Amino acid sequence: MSVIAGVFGALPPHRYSQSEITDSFVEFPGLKEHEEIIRRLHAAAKVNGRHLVLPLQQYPSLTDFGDANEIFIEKAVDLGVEALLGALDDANLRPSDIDMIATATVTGVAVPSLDARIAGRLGLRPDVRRMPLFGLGCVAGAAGVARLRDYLRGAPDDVAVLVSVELCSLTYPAVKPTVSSLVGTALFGDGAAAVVAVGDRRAEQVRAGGPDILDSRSSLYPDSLHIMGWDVGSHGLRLRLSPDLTNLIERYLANDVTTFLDAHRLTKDDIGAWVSHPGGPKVIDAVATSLALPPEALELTWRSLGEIGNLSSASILHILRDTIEKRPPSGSAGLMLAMGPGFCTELVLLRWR
Amino acid sequence: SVIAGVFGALPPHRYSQSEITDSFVEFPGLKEHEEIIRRLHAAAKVNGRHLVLPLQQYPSLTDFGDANEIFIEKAVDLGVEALLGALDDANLRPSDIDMIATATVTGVAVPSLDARIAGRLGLRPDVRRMPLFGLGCVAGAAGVARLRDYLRGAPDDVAVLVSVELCSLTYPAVKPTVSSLVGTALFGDGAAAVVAVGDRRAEQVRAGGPDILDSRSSLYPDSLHIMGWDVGSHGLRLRLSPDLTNLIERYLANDVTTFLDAHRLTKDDIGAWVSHPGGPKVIDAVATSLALPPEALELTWRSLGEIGNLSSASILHILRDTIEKRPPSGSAGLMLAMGPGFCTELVLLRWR
Ligand SMILES: CC(C)(COP(=O)(O)OP(=O)(O)OC[C@H]1O[C@@H](n2cnc3c(N)ncnc32)[C@H](O)[C@@H]1OP(=O)(O)O)[C@@H](O)C(=O)NCCC(=O)NCCS
Ligand SMILES: CCCCCCCCCCCCCCCC(=O)O
Ligand SMILES: CCCCCCCCCCCCCCCC(=O)O
Repeated sequence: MSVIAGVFGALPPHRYSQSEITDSFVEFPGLKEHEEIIRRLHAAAKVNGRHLVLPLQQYPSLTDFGDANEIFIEKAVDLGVEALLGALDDANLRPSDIDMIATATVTGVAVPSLDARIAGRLGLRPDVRRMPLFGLGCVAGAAGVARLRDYLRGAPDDVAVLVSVELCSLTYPAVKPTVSSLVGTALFGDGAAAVVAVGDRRAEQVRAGGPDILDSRSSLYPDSLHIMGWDVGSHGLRLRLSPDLTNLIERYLANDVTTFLDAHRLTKDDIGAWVSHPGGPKVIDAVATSLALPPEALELTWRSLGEIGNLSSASILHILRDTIEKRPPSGSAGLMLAMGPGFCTELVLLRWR
Repeated sequence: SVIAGVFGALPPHRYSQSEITDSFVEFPGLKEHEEIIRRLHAAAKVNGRHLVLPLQQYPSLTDFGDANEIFIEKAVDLGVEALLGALDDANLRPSDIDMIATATVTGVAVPSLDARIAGRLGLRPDVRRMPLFGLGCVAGAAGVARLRDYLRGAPDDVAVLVSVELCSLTYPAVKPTVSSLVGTALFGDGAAAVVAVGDRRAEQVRAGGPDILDSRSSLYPDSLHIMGWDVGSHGLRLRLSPDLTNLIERYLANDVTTFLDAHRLTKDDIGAWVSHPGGPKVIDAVATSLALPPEALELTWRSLGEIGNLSSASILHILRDTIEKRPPSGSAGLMLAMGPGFCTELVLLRWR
C-alpha cells in the first residue's frame, strides 16, 4: 500500500541510431543474405535508437555463451549499481538504509545473483533481504513493484529497492537469422532501472514524493507457456516469440483491467496516467485497441520505445520515470501495465502525489 | 505466520552410493581418476541418492541443451508432487494459494517453474509469483523467510515455497577437477514444499506446524568466490572453494549470536537445529563454531546419508523430519542454511 521515493534509469554509453545498427548488422557474418527482411523488421520496429553495452562492431566476435554471460555479470552489476545509486539520491536515501533488495533480469545467469553483487558493491547492510527474481522477463518491471508493496505492506518503517537490468544484446551467441530471433534484433536494447520505495510511516519521515503503490493483480493465461520465453542451450539464451501473442492480449486484457479497476470502484477512464510496457508496435496498438484508449494515453511508451528500444523489464520503469517527470495532477490514479513470459500480465494501481 | 504443511518429493530411481561410484569410474574419460573419485565418494558420508534419470543414461548427457530441457519437464513433475503433498498436509487446495515462490539453481527456465506449476495444478490466475534463482543452498531457509515477509503484510493469505533441485542434470558441466568431483560425491536430486498461512488464517485452517518468528540474512564481505556457478557452453559448472569451512568457523557464531541476542536467546534455548547438510566438513564446522552436541545435528547427518545434498531442498526434508519427531510445545527451532554470496540465513521457529 506504500510509496515510491525514487525512480532512476541507466543506459550504456554506446548509443547508436537504428539505421546505424541496421546498416552494420546486415554486414555481419551469416547475415548479408537476409538483409531484406532485417531492414524491413528494423524499420517496422518503430525504434530510432538503442544503447548497447558493447561497441557495435564487437558483436561478430561474441559467439561464445561463456564470454557473453561473463561480460553480462561484469556489465550488469555496473549498470545496476549506477541505477540504484541514482534512485537512492533521488530519494534522499543511502545504501545502508535498504532493508530489502529485489533484482530482475531475464538476460544472463548469475550465481551468486546480481543483488548479492550490487549489495557488496554499494555496501548495503549484511542483513539486507535478497529477492533474486529471474524468469519473470518483460513483466518484472510491474511485478517487482508489486512485490515491493507486498513487502512494505508488512513493514511500514522499511525501505525496499527493485533493480532491473536487461542486457539483451549479450544474448547474441544464441542469435541466428531465423524470423523470431531477427524480430528480436529489431526491438531489444540494453538498459537498467531502479525503484526505491518506502513504508507508510517512513513516507512522512523521508518526504517520499513519488506515487503511492495501492494494489496489484497478476493474471496468468492457461495453455500459453509457449507464447514467450527462452529455449536455453549451449549457444545460450535463444528467444521464443510466437506471432499469436497479440491475439491473446485482444481477447483477455480488457477483462483483466476491468475486473481489477472494478474492485476499486473505478473504471479505465478514471485512470489519469497509463504506464505500459513497450513490447512492440503490434503489442502497444493491441492494448490501445482492446482498452479503447485515445492515442495520447500511451504516448510516453511509444516515445520510450522510439528513443531506447525495448529494454525488457526496465522499460516500464523508464516510462514510469518519464511520467513522474510529467507530473500528473495530485490524487489522480495511474496504472502500470506489463506483460511477458507465462504468458502473464501485471497491473499495478498508482496514486500520484 | 505459521507453517501448515511440509512435504518432500524424490525421484523413484534410488541408488546406493556404491552403485553410483562403480558405474561412474567407467564413464567416458574418468577411468584415469578412479582413485581420487573413489576416495571422494567414500568420504562424502552419503550412502545413497535419488537420480532423476537412469544411471546408464548419464554418459549420454553431454549437451547442456539436452540436460536443461529434461530439467524443465522433470522439475515441474517433482515440484507438483511436493506442493500436492504439502497441500494435503495442510488440508488445503491449489485454489487457496495466494503466492507461490520457487527456488532452484540447477536449471534455467523462462517462463519459470512457478508458471508451469500453477498451470499443472490450476492455481488461481491471480496467484502472486516469486521465482527465486541463484540463492543456491540457502534458498530452503531464505524461502521460508520470504513467505513470512509476504504473510506479515497479508495475514489472511496462503503462501507456498516449492524447491526443486535436480543436481545430477548438471552433468554436462563436470570434469575431473577436485571441485566438480566433490560435487559428484555429494549431490542428489529431489524436491520439497512448504505451505504457510498468515496469523489470521492460522486458526480457521488449524495450521499444525511451527510459527515463523523471525529471520536474518548475512551477506559476508568480499566472498563471491566461495560458492557459485561457472556458466558457459557446457552448462552450470560447480565453483566450490576450499576456504568455505574456515569462513564458517570464523563468522558463523557471530551471525547466530547476533540474531539470538535480538530475541535475548542463547544457543541452549534452541530445542531443534534445522541445518543444511553441505557435507561432513561443513557440518563439522557448524557444530564446532556453535559448540553443539552430536545429538543436535543428527537429523541432518541422517538426511545427508539417506538422500545426499539436495541444494535448497535438503533443509526442507530435514524440517519435515524434525516436525515428525515433534519437539516440545513452545520450544525454539533454528533453520540454518548457507549459499552463494557468500551468505548465511537463519530462521527462528517456535514449535507446537
Ligand atoms: C517485430 C515487429 C515490430 C515487426 O512487425 P512487422 O514488420 O509489421 O511485420 P508483421 O507483424 O505484420 O508480420 C509479417 C511477417 O512477420 C512475421 N512475424 C512477426 N513477428 C513474428 C514472430 N514474433 N515470430 C515469427 N514470425 C513473426 C509474420 O509471421 C509474417 O510472416 P509472413 O509475411 O511470411 O506471413 C512486430 O511484429 C511486433 O511488434 N511484434 C511484437 C513483439 C513482441 O511480441 N514483444 C513481446 C514483449 S511483451
Ligand atoms: C546486432 C547487435 C544488437 C543485437 C540486439 C538484440 C540481441 C538480442 C535478441 C534477442 C533479445 C531477447 C530479449 C528477451 C526478453 C524477454 O524474453 O522477456
Ligand atoms: C553418475 C552421476 C550421478 C550424479 C552426479 C551429480 C553431480 C552434480 C555436481 C554439481 C552439483 C551442484 C550443486 C550446486 C548448488 C549451489 O549452487 O549451491
